[PDB]
Amino acid sequence: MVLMTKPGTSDFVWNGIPLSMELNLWNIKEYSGSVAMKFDGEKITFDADIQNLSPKEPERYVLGYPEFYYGYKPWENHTAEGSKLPVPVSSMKSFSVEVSFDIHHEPSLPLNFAMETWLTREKYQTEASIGDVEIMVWFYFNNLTPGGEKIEEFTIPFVLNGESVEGTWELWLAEWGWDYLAFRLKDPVKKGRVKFDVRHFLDAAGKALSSSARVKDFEDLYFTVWEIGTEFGSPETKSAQFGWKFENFSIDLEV
Ligand SMILES: OC[C@H]1O[C@@H](O[C@H]2[C@H](O)[C@@H](O)[C@H](O[C@H]3[C@H](O)[C@@H](O)[C@H](O[C@H]4[C@H](O)[C@@H](O)[C@H](O)O[C@@H]4CO)O[C@@H]3CO)O[C@@H]2CO)[C@H](O)[C@@H](O)[C@@H]1O
Repeated sequence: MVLMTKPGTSDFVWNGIPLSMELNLWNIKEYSGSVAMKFDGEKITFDADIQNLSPKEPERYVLGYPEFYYGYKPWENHTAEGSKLPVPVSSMKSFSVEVSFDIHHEPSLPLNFAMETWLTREKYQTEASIGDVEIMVWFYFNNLTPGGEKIEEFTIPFVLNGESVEGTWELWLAEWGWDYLAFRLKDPVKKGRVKFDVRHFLDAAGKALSSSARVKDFEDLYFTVWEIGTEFGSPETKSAQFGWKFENFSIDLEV
């Protein structure tokens, strides 16, 4: 049983898979109230009821990203032992990720249910910079838009509640200190079960970045991690009540 009630990181093992969970309030300067993240062997849950919020940097827009992840998160220079990542993008034949989720939140709160990876030039960087790429996949959003601008749409299949469907995904792109790409599902899902192959998003990102002057040799980058969580808040958010539950998690990485 893992229980955290303040920002921090703990490793755990779920269905035989080594993982890290981070009660991540990375852009919050100060807060009052409670946060609690728990793994009990069957599910990971997160709940927050916080007030007196202010951002460390309003230019980054969101306030936090409570999440769990598989692999090496560059910003925290951390990976649980036993992960198959990082591996070069070119060595990934397929990477299926499956998870059930139930997300709740007060109506006005900016929030998403987003998964992501960081593709870096070296295997164990401690930050992303020019030449690196952040790729997100958003299954749900409320009062929150990705960064950058919407440039394209892609039709990418996934299995929703056990049924294969064709999702329509908008691709937003931004050139900041690193390249940011976010694929946002046009029909957001707040609760359900999803299974998909991360390779389809890598393939679409490689194409979208094929003419970039910043990103070179996309397939030689290292696919470092796979994070699953909920970003939340905006620079005007003063209090936040929300939570989530993740269950039935599995992955199949073919390298
Ligand atoms: O930086 C170190 C820190 O990173 C954390 O990971 C962050 C990424 O750094 C961050 O790029 C990403 O957040 C995006 C978010 O998806 C967008 O919704 C938001 O969009 C804004 C945009 O910025 C505005 O220009 C526009 O007008 O409005 C939209 C919203 O409507 O842009 C942000 C930029 O932050 O999210 C990742 C997770 O939060 C790591 O988790 C942490 O450990 C690191 O310390």
